[PDB]
Amino acid sequence: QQVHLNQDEYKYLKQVEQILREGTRRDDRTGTGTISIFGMQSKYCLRNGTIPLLTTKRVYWKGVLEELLWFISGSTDGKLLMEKNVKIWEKNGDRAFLDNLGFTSREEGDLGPVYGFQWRHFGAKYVDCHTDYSGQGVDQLAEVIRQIKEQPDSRRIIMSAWNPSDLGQMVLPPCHTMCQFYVDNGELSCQLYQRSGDMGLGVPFNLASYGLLTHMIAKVCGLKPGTLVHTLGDAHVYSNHVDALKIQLDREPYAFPKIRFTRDVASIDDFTSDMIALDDYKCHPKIPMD
Amino acid sequence: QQVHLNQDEYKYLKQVEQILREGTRRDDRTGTGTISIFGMQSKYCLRNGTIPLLTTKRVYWKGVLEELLWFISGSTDGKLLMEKNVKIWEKNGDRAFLDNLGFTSREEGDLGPVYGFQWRHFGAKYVDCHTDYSGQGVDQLAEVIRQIKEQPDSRRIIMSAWNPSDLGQMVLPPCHTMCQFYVDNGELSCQLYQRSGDMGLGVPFNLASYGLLTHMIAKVCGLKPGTLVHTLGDAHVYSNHVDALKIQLDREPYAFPKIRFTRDVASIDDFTSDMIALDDYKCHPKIPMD
Ligand SMILES: O=c1ccn([C@H]2C[C@H](O)[C@@H](COP(=O)(O)O)O2)c(=O)[nH]1
Ligand SMILES: O=c1ccn([C@H]2C[C@H](O)[C@@H](COP(=O)(O)O)O2)c(=O)[nH]1
Repeated sequence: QQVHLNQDEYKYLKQVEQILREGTRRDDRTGTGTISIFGMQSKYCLRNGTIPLLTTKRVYWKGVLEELLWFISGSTDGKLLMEKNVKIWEKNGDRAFLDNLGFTSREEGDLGPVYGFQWRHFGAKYVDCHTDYSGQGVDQLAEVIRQIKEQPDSRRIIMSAWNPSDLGQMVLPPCHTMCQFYVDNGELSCQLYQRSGDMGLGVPFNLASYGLLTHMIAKVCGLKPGTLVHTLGDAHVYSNHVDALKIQLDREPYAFPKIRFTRDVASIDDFTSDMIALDDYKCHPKIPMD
Repeated sequence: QQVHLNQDEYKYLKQVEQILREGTRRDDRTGTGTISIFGMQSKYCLRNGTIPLLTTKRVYWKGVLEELLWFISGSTDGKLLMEKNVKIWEKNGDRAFLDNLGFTSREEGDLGPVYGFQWRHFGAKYVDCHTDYSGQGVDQLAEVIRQIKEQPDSRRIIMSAWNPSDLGQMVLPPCHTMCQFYVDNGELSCQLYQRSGDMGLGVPFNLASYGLLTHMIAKVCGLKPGTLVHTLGDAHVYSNHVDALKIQLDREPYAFPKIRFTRDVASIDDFTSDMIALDDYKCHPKIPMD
């Protein structure tokens, strides 16, 4: 009999357990050991300000926060994010990595037609991360916002960052590939499709992003938040992290933190770091990954 | 719970049953009644030639067969399906329907940059349903096959029909939005994302086509079939059919039929109707009109 304070996070821990029990022992792109299950789905409750930030292992909240605003802005420049102290895109963006992919012409932090570009200018001809793109390409995020307001029962509210044409000039293919929105009884829900997922690091970071993104759009559209559906393709754990994930599994999860917005917004482009408060984020002791 | 000859189809009946018991009552695009659950996932074994053609309610197999071959060819002309007596796109590729969308310029069978165009020529400038697009756009299906053949551990094997640039010219926005492939120990698995699915008609149809597609790609790549993962956004059942479904839910599923290819194929473009054999498709009797 399993009664849990945070049922949703417990179900996540069960996902990790299930991967380790039933998962196939394949290899990585780098030749590293991986344990994988193909095709997984879990749901997280957002109903009263709740954001799915895992309490059994600390998630880089400030990384989630600054990156999402940096996504929404349509920005493809790595430096703007590093100004905010977030170094999550640093390795991919800087000189050495670019020259390895053959981007010798490219600037110091130019990431290519990555995420935010596609989100807000799909189909637009990309040149660099400084050229103004407004007016060019499809602004999906605007379209998604419009659909929610005018056609609440639409089964077509989709935002996709997967652009076959722009994959070549991309530094890193979209891991979070697309998402669909769903209005039910004044509540806004979101389903994320993530083609690849590390349960130790990547997945909990994407939960927090698309959880946050939902909350934001919910406010912009004057709706309450509903449910985050997290769907994975390759759900996996690294072979070296198995000891580390076993420590996480024995922990009883605390309640999720809550999102609070201090002011009001004109649109989705009106959000700033200082206005997204995170309340009561309690965590378990750190997990050594070395 | 209990043992079943066809554990896979039973689980589908359980999905329909879950939608009925837990699903929210909402309105359709044309003011009809649906009962809906947002975010659902199911798996279907394809090993040893098994194709998930449901047995508790006969699936229009010839439709599946002819439409998929038609997708692969890159074709987007509806008259080509009409010639094979498959009338599933008839109502959509129709003068009045096209004029209603403002496609007054259009030919009668011209459906726009729908599935087949995006699969073989993503990003190409669409003209009409008769032009030759060889060389233009990204050939995703070919890329997917190349990836499977030489990069079988890849987590980037995606083929998407969702093109925000082309949606406006589409007679209907893609329903099976995208799919991801996955190779494990010589076994090819596939995950399909459906943004909306009628459990009574569309879903069982989409199961068969992507089931079949996986079998084809496997043969082309010299691999064996694995699993089909079917992820749904708006999984729903129409209020009109609610009685017929309860009759279907009482039926014990028979064994899924087997797919048998009767000759070798040079590529994915080498598949003809006469060569795809379907063995032992035993169904339950028809249900009184839905
Ligand atoms: O948003 C992200 C970005 C990266 N990863 C991790 C998971 C995989 O280990 C790896 C993906 O690399 P590819 O398989 O896409 O090459 O990075 C995520 O889980 N989520
Ligand atoms: O491949 C398909 C095509 C159509 N539909 C059905 C299910 C929905 O009832 C409807 C789609 O509604 P819209 O997404 O067009 O609103 O068509 C499917 O399930 N699968």
